[PDB]
Amino acid sequence: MIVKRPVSASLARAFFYIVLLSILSTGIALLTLASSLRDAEAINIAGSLRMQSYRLGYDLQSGSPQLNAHRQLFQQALHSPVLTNLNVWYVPEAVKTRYAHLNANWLEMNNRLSKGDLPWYQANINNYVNQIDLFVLALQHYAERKMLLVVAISLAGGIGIFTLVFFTLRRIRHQVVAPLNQLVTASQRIEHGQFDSPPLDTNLPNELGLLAKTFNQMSSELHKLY
Amino acid sequence: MIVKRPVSASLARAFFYIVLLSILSTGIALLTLASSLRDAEAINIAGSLRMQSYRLGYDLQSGSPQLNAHRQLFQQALHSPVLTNLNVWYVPEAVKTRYAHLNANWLEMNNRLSKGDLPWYQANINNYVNQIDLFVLALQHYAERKMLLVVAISLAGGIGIFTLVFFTLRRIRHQVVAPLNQLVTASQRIEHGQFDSPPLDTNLPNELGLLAKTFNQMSSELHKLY
Repeated sequence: MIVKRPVSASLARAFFYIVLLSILSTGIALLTLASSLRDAEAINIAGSLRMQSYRLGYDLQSGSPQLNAHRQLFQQALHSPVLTNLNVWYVPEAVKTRYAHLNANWLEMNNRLSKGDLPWYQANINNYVNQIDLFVLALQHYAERKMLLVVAISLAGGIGIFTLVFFTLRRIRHQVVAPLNQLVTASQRIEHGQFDSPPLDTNLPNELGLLAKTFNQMSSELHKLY
Repeated sequence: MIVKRPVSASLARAFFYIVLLSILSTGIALLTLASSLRDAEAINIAGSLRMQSYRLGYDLQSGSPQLNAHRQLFQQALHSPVLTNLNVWYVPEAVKTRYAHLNANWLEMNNRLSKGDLPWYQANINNYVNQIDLFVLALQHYAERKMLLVVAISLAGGIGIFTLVFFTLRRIRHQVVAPLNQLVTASQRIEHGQFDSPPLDTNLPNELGLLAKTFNQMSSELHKLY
C-alpha cells in the first residue's frame, strides 16, 4: 500500500488558490485605485476651464485689467500636470481626443482675445464651452468605470474566497477530520478490549486510508490471538 | 488519554477568522464604494455652478434673452438630486455647510439678477464664485478620503489574509501533516517487521498525539512477542 494523494499536496494546492485569488484581486483593485486617486482633482480642474472661459468673456465686456492674467491662468490650468498625465496608454481614446480639441480650440480663443474680438466670442462661446463640457463628461464616465471595475473585483474575490474556503474546509473535514475521529475512537476502543467494532472505511486515497488499513489489519489479528 | 485540542475546533477557528476578515474588509470597501459612485458626478455638477454663475454675468452685460432660463437652469442644478443627497449623516459638516451657504447666496444673486443690478454683480461675483470653488474643493477632498480608506482596507485585508493563511497552513503542517507522515512511515515499517525504529513524538495535544501513543504502545508490545 502507497498513499496516492498525499494531504501535503492537496493543501498546498487549496491554500495556494486562496492566496493567488487574494493577490490577483488585490493587485488589480490597487492598480485601479492608484490610477484613480487624482480623478476627482482631474474633474474639478477640467470643469474650472468652463468657468474660466465664461469669465474671460465677462472681462472682455467690462474692460477688466485681469484679462491677460486670466488668459495665463487658463493656459496654466489646461496644461496642468493632472490633465497632461492623461496622455497615457490606460486612458481611453475619447478622453485623450477631447483633450486635444480643447488645446486646438484654446489657440483660436486666446488669439481672438488678444485682438479683443468680442463679436467672435459671443458667436463661439456656447460651442466652445460645450466642447469643454463633453471633455469633463468623459472624465466623469471614465472615473465611474474604473470604480465599477473595482466593485466587480472586490465582489468577485470576496465571493471566490468564500467559495474556495468553503470547499477547502469541506474537503479537509471529509478526507482528514472525520476519518481521524474514527481512528481515535477505534484506537480508544481496542485499547480497552472492544473488538466487535465495525472496521474503518479504507477508501480514502490519502494517509488516512493507509492508516485505516494498518489499523483494521493490526486489529483483526490482535483481536484473534485474544 | 483524551484529546485536549481537537483538530475540528482548531480549523473551525482558523478558517472562521480568514472568512470574517474577508467579509469585514469587503463589507466596508463595498459600503464606501456604494457611497462613492456618484462622487465624480457630484464634483462635475457643483463645478458647473461656477460656469453658470459667470455665464449669468455675461448674459446680463449682453442683454441676452436666455437670462431667465439660465437663472432656472442654475436653480435646478443647485437643487439636483446628487447635491441634495449630501445632507445625510455619513457626509462631513464642511461639505454640508458650504452647500448651505451656496443656497443662501443664490437667493441674493437671483434677486439682484431680477433687478438687473449689474454693479452689484461686478462687485460680488469674485467672492460669490470663490465660495462655490471652496464647496467643490471640499467634495474633491471627501472623494479622495473615501478612496484612500478603501485603499487602506483593500491593503489591510489582502495583508491580513496572507498572514492568517500563512499561520493556519503553518499550524496544520506542524500539528497534522508532518505527524501523519511519521505515523504512515511507522505503520509501513512495522508492517514489514522493522522494529528498532525511534518511537513517535506523542506531545501534540490533538488526535495525532493520541494516535502516536496508541501506535507506540501497540508497537512496543507486538514488537516483543516477536
